[PDB]
Amino acid sequence: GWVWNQFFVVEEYTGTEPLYVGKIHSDSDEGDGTIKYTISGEGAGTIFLIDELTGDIHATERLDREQKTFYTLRAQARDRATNRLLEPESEFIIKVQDINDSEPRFLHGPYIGSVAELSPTGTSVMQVMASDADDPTYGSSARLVYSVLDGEHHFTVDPKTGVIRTAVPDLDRESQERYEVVIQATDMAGQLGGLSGSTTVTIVVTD
Amino acid sequence: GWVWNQFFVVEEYTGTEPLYVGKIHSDSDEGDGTIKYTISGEGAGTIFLIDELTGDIHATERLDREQKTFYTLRAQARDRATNRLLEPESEFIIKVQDINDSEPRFLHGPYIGSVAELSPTGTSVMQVMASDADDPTYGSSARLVYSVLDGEHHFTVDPKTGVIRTAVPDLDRESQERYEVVIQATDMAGQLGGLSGSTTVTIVVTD
Ligand SMILES: [Ca+2]
Ligand SMILES: [Ca+2]
Ligand SMILES: [Ca+2]
Ligand SMILES: [Ca+2]
Ligand SMILES: [Ca+2]
Ligand SMILES: [Ca+2]
Repeated sequence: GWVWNQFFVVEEYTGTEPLYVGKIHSDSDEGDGTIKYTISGEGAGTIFLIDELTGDIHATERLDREQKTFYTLRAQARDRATNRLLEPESEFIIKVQDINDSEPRFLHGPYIGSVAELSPTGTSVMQVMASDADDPTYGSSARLVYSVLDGEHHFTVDPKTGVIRTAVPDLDRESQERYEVVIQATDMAGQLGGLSGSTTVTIVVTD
Repeated sequence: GWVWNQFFVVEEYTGTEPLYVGKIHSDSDEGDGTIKYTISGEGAGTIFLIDELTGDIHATERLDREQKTFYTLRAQARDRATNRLLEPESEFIIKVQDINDSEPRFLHGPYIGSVAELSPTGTSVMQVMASDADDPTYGSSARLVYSVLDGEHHFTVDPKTGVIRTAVPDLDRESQERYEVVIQATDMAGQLGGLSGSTTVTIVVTD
């Protein structure tokens, strides 16, 4: 069947006034105040507070999807005069939504490789893989694009794979044996506003 | 029973990235892509757009609660190869939540009242009622507070009922027969950041 028992909440909420999660409600509620809505479970009475009359739920402190992706709660509908149930206690999930708040990070450094001297232009040297803690299944918050600096005219980098390639063929080891190239990974598919990380890759020329 | 088939969307959203409304989903979804989620009804395919792969719904334009408070839609789950649905098309509502973006306005103004000369201090003259197009059932966005301007020491106004009253007992008609008093209604229960409107009330001293 269709899945409806859910609420969505943005993570890392910036406002002062509590964030509105939603509203649990019973189709028996005629709108007179005889029903008492109460919640329980993860974050109940701490993170999420409910208005026992209206059913409105609010988040009182910010949420982090990289820490916890969903909260499982239960909802009860009491009679305000007798505190007895008018609806079965029902599980409902609060899904916290991803935002691009995780920068790309090169976690496997120091990155060092080697390539033979006088190699052809386009020779695969090594590969670097940055990581992004955001949600890859929703939006480009974790879709990365690798690049070099504009003032780097010895090597290039594939944009989406991050494999380093030589940009010049006349690399004689005697003139200069060691190069330090910086690589940049940017999320949001490289569009402006995308977060970025960087690493220093040392590449050394062999015979 | 519990009402769950709903999504909540804040009105007057100004940002660039489309707003996330929610996600329709079938527990029959094995997560392989053989499912085609589609939307119909109010705002379907124009205001609200859906991702057929995941089911995520987005709002493509700013919403206005004072224009429309909720949108009634239908959700379908088709098979990607046969276009025969595996769940009955289910109605679901997108309720747009209120923000304090409507100023108080005196719509039955500007009218006129009377008070007998030499009346005691605190004599009820008349009542003024401002209106607020925001949601009165949620927040103080429509809870108003009436007030006078600084340096108005002839009449007062109750902050909650808005009934004007004499502030002085020495109202001699011969000395001054007519007063133009300004009344101001402010929402958010008067707290800073509350919107305001005003009207000019002519009060006249009688015998
Ligand atoms: Ca986070
Ligand atoms: Ca990111
Ligand atoms: Ca994130
Ligand atoms: Ca509006
Ligand atoms: Ca208002
Ligand atoms: Ca409003």
